[PDB]
Amino acid sequence: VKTIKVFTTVDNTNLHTQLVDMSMTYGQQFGPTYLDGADVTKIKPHVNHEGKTFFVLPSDDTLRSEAFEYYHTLDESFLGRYMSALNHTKKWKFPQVGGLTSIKWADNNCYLSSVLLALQQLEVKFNAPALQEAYYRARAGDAANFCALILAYSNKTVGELGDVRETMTHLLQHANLESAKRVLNVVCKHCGQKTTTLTGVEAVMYMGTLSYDNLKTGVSIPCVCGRDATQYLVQQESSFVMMSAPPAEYKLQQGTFLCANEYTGNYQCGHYTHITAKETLYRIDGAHLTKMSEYKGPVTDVFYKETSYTTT
Ligand SMILES: [Zn+2]
Repeated sequence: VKTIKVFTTVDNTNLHTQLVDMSMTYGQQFGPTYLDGADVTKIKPHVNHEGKTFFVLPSDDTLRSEAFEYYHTLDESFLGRYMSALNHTKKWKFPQVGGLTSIKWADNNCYLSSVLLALQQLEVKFNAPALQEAYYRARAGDAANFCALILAYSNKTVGELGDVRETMTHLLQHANLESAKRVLNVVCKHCGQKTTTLTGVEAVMYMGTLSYDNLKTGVSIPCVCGRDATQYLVQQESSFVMMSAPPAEYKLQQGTFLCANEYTGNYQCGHYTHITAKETLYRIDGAHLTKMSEYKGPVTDVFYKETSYTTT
């Protein structure tokens, strides 16, 4: 009975020493097993695997609690879906475009590089160590893990088309937004004044208009009385906000926003590209950069810098 010593893990931090029988496959001893993203379930150990670290599924109490602590998901197929995505994203290219980590086009991933590009420009911290650690590696240029996690957390697979806003919604559920607050003043002609306070993801996102200012000037609201009142922004406490709408012609001017996403083509199969604002306007389209004086185009999401906003 020849054996070699390896480590199993669900989080790449807690390592569990194992003696593996070289007579049997990894799958017979650990269940489904992965090495650096590749499925090694069907193969028997090699000599050179001595001391390597293998991902396995959470199959006992210790692994399940380490997996929850690391991923904060309570979906049991998560790690397998993560690994299956990572088998692809590890073969993607993450070039520096405009000082940011982008993604070379592959597997219909253009919506994902827009997500990735936007997140590097926001001041955001993630509640799940898996996301926080991969986020750090992504901004340094090794974003394969971060992309695969974004897919797994969004219940999307490699090669599916996607929506930036829907993707950001899932990610920000694992962001630390407990201090994020949005105060909306609502008053009907009939029932008087009321203060709605949004927190968390709903404090930083809005669907319906691309303009942060249109939230200050007023949005129409249903009321339990029966009439239509008006609410608007009296207080915002967050490091950013994200304004979204169906694709509409929008002017983007330097100094007035943080970054944005353009969407061209059909709803069934379109093309996202990232617009950011530095010394001039940048368009980041996968690995391709274009600088521009002005911009007017089909925009679906605009991000704005924020800190503390009050009308007291
Ligand atoms: Zn009313």
